[PDB]
Formats: sequence, C-alpha cells, structure tokens
Amino acid sequence: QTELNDFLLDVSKTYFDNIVAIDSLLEHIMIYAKNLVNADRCALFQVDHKNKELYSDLFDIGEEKEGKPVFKKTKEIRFSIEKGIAGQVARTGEVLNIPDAYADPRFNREVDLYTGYTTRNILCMPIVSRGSVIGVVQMVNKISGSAFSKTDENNFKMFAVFCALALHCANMYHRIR
Amino acid sequence: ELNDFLLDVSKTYFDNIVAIDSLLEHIMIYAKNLVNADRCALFQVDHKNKELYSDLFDIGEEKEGKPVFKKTKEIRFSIEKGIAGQVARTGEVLNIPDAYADPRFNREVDLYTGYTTRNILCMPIVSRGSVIGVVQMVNKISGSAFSKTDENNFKMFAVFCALALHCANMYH
Ligand SMILES: Nc1ncnc2c1ncn2[C@@H]1O[C@@H]2COP(=O)(O)O[C@H]2[C@H]1O
Ligand SMILES: Nc1ncnc2c1ncn2[C@@H]1O[C@@H]2COP(=O)(O)O[C@H]2[C@H]1O
Repeated sequence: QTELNDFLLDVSKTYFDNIVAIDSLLEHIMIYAKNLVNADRCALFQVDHKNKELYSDLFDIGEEKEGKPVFKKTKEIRFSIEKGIAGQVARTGEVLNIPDAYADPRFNREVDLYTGYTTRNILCMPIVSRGSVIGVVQMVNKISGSAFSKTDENNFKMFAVFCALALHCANMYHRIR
Repeated sequence: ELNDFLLDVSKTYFDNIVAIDSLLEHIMIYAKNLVNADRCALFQVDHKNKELYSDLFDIGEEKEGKPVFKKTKEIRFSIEKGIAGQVARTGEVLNIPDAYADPRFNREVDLYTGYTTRNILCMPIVSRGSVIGVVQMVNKISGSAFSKTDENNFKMFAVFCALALHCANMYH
C-alpha cells in the first residue's frame, strides 16, 4: 500500500532531517492515522499535571493545505482531568474506541457545546514519557461510517506503541552527543 | 495490560547498556505479539568477516510474566547463507511462507537448535545506507504464513531497531 510506503519514507526523512524528530513525527503520525482510520478530525491535548487539567495543543478544524491537514495551535480548550474520554485516557493510559460518544457517560459534551461540532465516534490514546501519561491524542468521527472499526482500533493501538517507543528513543538519544 | 505495557515501554534506565537492551527486548516482544510469531531474533552484520551473528534470540522461555531472550553471539554464519543473509546482502524485505521450500533458506540453524522453522518474516535494519542487522519473526502461530498486513506492521517497528542499534554503536 502506497500510503504506508509513503509514511515509512516520511519517518526516515524526519529522523534524517531533524535534531529532535518528536514533533514532526507526532504530526506525521496524526496525519497518517487520520487518513488510515478515515477520521474527520483529530487533536493532541497536553496534560497539565500541576493543575490536574488537559489543554488543547493541536486541534484540527478541517482546514487543509494542499491535500494534507493543517492543525490549529491553541491552548484554549482546557478542562479537568476528571472529565471526558480524554480525561479517562489521561488517568489510566488506556486506548479507547468509543462507538457512540453521547451514549457514553464519561464523554465531555462541553467541547461540542462550545464548537457547534457534533462528536459521534472517538479513538483515544495516551502519549507516555518516563512512566507517566503526558498527553492525549484523539481521532474524531468515522467519515461515512457509524463507528471506528475493529481494524481502526487495532491500528490505533499500534500507533500508541509506536509513539511510546518513539518518545523513549528520543529521551534516549538526547542523552548522547 | 496494553496500558501497563505502554507505561512500561516509556520507563527509562540510567544505565545506558541496560537501557538499550531493555528497549530491544520491548520491541521484539511487541513485534512477536503483533504478528503472532512463535519466535524472533535479531542478527548483526559483521562486515569484515562477511557474516551474520545472533544478538538476541528467542528460545520460547520465560523468567516471569513475559518472553525473555538469549543474549548470545553463538549463531553465526556466512552472509551467503539463509533468508537472513539474503536480506543482509540486498536490503530487501522477505516474507517466506514455507522455509524448507525456499532454496535460500539456511537449514543448518534448525539442525543446531533442534527447532523446526516453517515461515519467516525478515527485515533489514539500515543505518546510513548500510544494512547493519536483520530482524526476524518466525513461525506464525494461528495461520499458515505471515500475511502482507503482518509484514507491513512488522516494518513499522524496524526503525526502532535501527535507532536502538545505532545507539549501542555510538556507545562503543
Ligand atoms: N478536532 C476536534 N474538533 C472538535 N472537537 C474535538 C476535536 N478533537 C476533540 N474534540 C472533542 O473534544 C472532547 C474532549 O472530551 P472528550 O474526549 O469526552 O470528547 C472530545 C471531542 O468531543
Ligand atoms: N528465535 C529463533 N529460534 C529458532 N530458530 C530461529 C530463530 N530465529 C531465527 N531462526 C532460524 O535462524 C535461521 C537463520 O537463517 P534463515 O534466515 O534462512 O532461517 C532462520 C531460522 O530458521
């Protein structure tokens, strides 16, 4: 498959070109994941450990630059770590596939209520560093599907491990110069 | 378990040799589970002697909870031999559905270990245009052979083998 080939080429280009590949890798990971699972949107939240909140970092608003997504850089979406599918994953490190967001009692509707967007489906995974969840990535809304499929979910679990290993490798490289 | 595994993968070690070894183990254990292989191995290339030699070699053992690997350079053979040697020599990925039917397969390792190999997924580990190793997944557990999906998923994690091995090669 062309897209995977293309992504593996993008990951090595990334390590070849960058001092600290992490950000480029995470963005490439999210963009590749989005297209693979056919999600309408995605996000990266950071965990504010100090305050026990999540806040937005990258927030896809469906805006595209020449075929591939651009994300909005904004910290404005901020809420308690006790709320939402994002909160659940920030607290436990689980990778979740929620087929019906509004049916799930953990879902935090406050974001939809604010944006006017309607969230139907969520794949949610942690970003992990040094034994802690430091961040959360979501894919939102299966395009013309009723939910993210079991294949989707398994591919996303694989991306969670990919990211845990990428962060570990980055922490490890940083130690040698 | 996936959440424990992710948090455990992220756990660091101050000691550099322990760190690099633990990382490689994690990669192999996850790859093995991901494609449902019975066994796996990492070989390094000895460019001088034109040989491959084992670095990490699964023998199906367990010390606690999860797979544990033999750290042993004991398996060694000419780069002319085997599916591993073919990948070292050309850099191509191989998915071999029936090892004994492939004339490139090195049957001498099975004679030595007593194990019977049936199928092999084998990927090159490349650092700077140079194949510095090969990784293998061996013997699909609930299937006839490794699928193309298996191959693609296994390939995604190969970069982490290259990074880990480069690190050991910097820490001479
Ligand atoms: N890119 C996005 N656009 C609109 N809403 C989003 C986006 N990413 C995440 N969200 C929503 O943010 C919510 C945070 O709480 P939940 O994880 O329960 O549910 C999440 C989704 O409803
Ligand atoms: N973990 C393992 N246990 C037993 N045999 C293995 C293992 N990993 C690789 N091999 C064998 O090692 C061989 C080396 O040459 P081949 O690549 O032709 O075929 C390989 C397999 O038969």
